[PDB]
Amino acid sequence: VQTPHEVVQSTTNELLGDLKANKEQYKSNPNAFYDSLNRILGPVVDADGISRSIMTVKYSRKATPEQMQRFQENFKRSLMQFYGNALLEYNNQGITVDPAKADDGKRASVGMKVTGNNGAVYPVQYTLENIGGEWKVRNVIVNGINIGKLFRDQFADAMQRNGNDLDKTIDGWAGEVAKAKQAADNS
Repeated sequence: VQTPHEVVQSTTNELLGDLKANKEQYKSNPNAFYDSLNRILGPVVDADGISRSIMTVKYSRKATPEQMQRFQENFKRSLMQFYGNALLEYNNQGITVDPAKADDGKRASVGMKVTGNNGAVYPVQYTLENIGGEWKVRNVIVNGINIGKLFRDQFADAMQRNGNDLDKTIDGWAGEVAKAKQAADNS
């Protein structure tokens, strides 16, 4: 029943309220942090669609349920590892969820602005899909950087170097996200 705006806003509130409260616990315990992130973001994120897009359908169709699942576990845990600290260190304010424009009932867009302590406003564009009546986040753009595209390219590069070996690409995906981070930070 939640509109794209409500999904993004409510999830934002829910996440930050939890991080503010249990910051110290999550710092000393990555697993507890991981569980909360999955618990809060999981129901509103299309992990499968995100994974298929990163892998491209050509190779996603050549991935067993095991391989697909090992990849999601790796990816997520790597994201927390290389971006989670930035979340825990949030003691800022002024999160603006822009008024969401109309949708086609299948695809939706929601804008967000984050005001840092410096005062610099960073733009964030959420793309949501309607899966089985529910809106879930399919992709995100940060500072004009398409994240879905970023990791898609990184996966492609990895596959090229690994001779299109899925297992090798998935097993070393954490280091690929690490490269992705610095690749994005330099931009």
